[PDB]
This record gives sequence, C-alpha cells and structure tokens, in this order.
Amino acid sequence: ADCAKGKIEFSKYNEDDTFTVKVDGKEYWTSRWNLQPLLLSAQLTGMTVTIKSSTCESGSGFAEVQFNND
Amino acid sequence: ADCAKGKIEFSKYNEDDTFTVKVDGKEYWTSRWNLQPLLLSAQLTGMTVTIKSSTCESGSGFAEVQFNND
Amino acid sequence: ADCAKGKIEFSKYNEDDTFTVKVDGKEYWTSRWNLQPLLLSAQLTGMTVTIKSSTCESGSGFAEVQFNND
Amino acid sequence: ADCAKGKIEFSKYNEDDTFTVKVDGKEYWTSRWNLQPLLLSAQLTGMTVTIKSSTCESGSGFAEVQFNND
Amino acid sequence: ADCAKGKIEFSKYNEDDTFTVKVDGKEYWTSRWNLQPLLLSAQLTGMTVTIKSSTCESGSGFAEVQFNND
Ligand SMILES: O=C[C@H](O)[C@@H](O)[C@H](O)CO
Repeated sequence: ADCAKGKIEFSKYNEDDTFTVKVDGKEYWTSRWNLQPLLLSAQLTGMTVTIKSSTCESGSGFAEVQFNND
Repeated sequence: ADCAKGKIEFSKYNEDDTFTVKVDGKEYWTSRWNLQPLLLSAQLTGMTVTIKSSTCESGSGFAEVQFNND
Repeated sequence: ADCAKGKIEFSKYNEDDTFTVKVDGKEYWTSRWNLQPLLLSAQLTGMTVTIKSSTCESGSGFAEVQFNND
Repeated sequence: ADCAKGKIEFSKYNEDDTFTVKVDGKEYWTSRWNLQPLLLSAQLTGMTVTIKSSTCESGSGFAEVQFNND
Repeated sequence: ADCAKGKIEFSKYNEDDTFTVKVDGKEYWTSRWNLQPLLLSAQLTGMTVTIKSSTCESGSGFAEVQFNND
C-alpha cells in the first residue's frame, strides 16, 4: 500500500549498507542495493516518490517505490 | 515488435527486483539489472523510448528498448 | 580502426544484454557492460563519439570508443 | 557523531581504492565503493552533506553520510 | 606527483578495459573500472581534475585522481 508520497527531503547511506529516505516527514529504509543510485537521482532531480509497502509506520523497510515526474 | 513509443509516464522499482515503466498508456517490466539506471535517466530527461518485446499487452516483460532524444 | 565518428542517433539495450549505438548512420554493439551508462550519457549530452574496431561493417561488435566534447 | 556538515570541496580517488572527500575543511575516506558515484553526484550539484562516524579527526574512515538537497 | 591539472579534453574506453583521459595535453590510463563513470561525468561537466602518479610522461598509467568544482 502507499505509505508516503512526496519529494525526498534527505537521503542517507547507512553503516549497514542500507539507504534511508525521508518522504512526507517519514523516514524509510531499504536494503535493495541497486535502488540506491536511483533514489539519490530522484532526490537530486526533485521527483515525487511513492513508497509502497506492507507496513507504513515511520522507520520500516521497503523494496517498492514509484517514480513520478511532477 | 514495437510495443510502445513515447516518454516514460512513470517508472517503478518492484518487490521482485524487476523494473516497470509506463509508455503510451501501457505498463512493461524488465529484470535486466543493467536496465534500471538507464530507464530512470531516460525518464529524467524526457527521452523518447521504444519498448520492443515479444508480446505487447500491458504486464509484459521486456529486455529490449531503443533510446532516442526524439 | 575509426568505423564511425559523430553523435549517437539512438541507443539500444539488446535481448542478449549487449548494447547497440548508431553513429553516422551505422549500428554497432558492445558486450562490454561497463560501456552502457557511458554510451547513454554521450547520447544524452550530444557528445561526439568515435567507435573503434578491426572490422567496420554495420552490426559488428566493438570494444573501444572515444568520447569527445567536439 | 556528526563529523562535518557542508559542501564537498574536493573529492579524490585513492591509490588504495578508498575515496576521500573534503567537507567543512576536513578530509574523510571511505571504502564503500557504492558511495563513490553518490558523493561525486552530490559535489557537482553542491548538495550539503553530513559525514557521520564513530570518530571525527581529519583522515578518518567513514561509511555513514546524509545527503541534503535543502 | 601531480601530473596534470585541467579539464578533460577527451576520454577513451580501451579494448583492454583501461580508460584513458587527456588533460593539459597529456594522456593517462587507469584500469580501475570504478573510475570510468566518475571520469566521464567530470568531462561532461567540465570539472578540473588532477592526475596524480609516480610517472608523469604521457601514455602512462595512474590510480589516483582529484576532482574540483568551479
Ligand atoms: O549478487 C548480488 C545480488 O545481485 C544483490 O546485489 C541484489 O541485487 C540485491 O538487490
């Protein structure tokens, strides 16, 4: 389901090789290695991201995310 | 066969590590890793892509795509 | 041997995970995975590339290229 | 620990295959190859970065970094 | 030592997977495949780069490089 739709206000490369983004005032992270360069490209180029997940509370893991232009 | 032609409406990183793009009203996906950064960049810059595949209805897989600045 | 000098008219991710470019009306492929985001960038920014190989016919494999800002 | 917040002043690919960045007048290195294209991306677009690590002297190793677009 | 300081005039993916750049009249090559996308980016954007090496004569190899903005 759709956890968070907005820009990335920040992203963070973590010690455990995971990647966090803050979207709509909610941090989420992912262990999808290959997602990384993609998220940072979204951030850098002001894309709207939709973070899609089973569990949507601030701090959970994710592996699905849509990229929209806007 | 030329399935779709146009800009990427949106893209989506999928839970099974496949990558989906929407072109001329239809959704297609790839499981070629190397394809993701490539599709993203294309969307970012408004490239015109031609998805080429075996079947062309929405939901189809593809491993072939032409990039134009068209 | 300089097979084709110019700008990339279009680029293609092949079914067989190789990469095709078209330059001064002739098409070339590389199996060099490394070269993809590179070729893609040169197209995006309209660089002059010089493709190089021992055999200069259309749909020949190549493994060397010069990226210029010409 | 927030070791340094600012813009990346320069970056350097090291002989030993680590990667250094200068932020708020201090040098930090990382061995996470994955950070390299992100950090160069952040520099070119003058994002503000926060280097995070256990220890903060100049010439320390780090693997945690926040990317602000702000 | 510092071999050359300036913008990249051209770059070249060699057959052997090495990557050659030309800076201030002098060619150098690296076999660090991670350097490739970083060096193409610096060329596209016109960063000043510093090739650091044990031997500075044109045509020699390097495994260290610094990027600066503008
Ligand atoms: O062999 C490594 C795997 O390919 C892994 O990197 C996945 O891509 C994680 O998303």
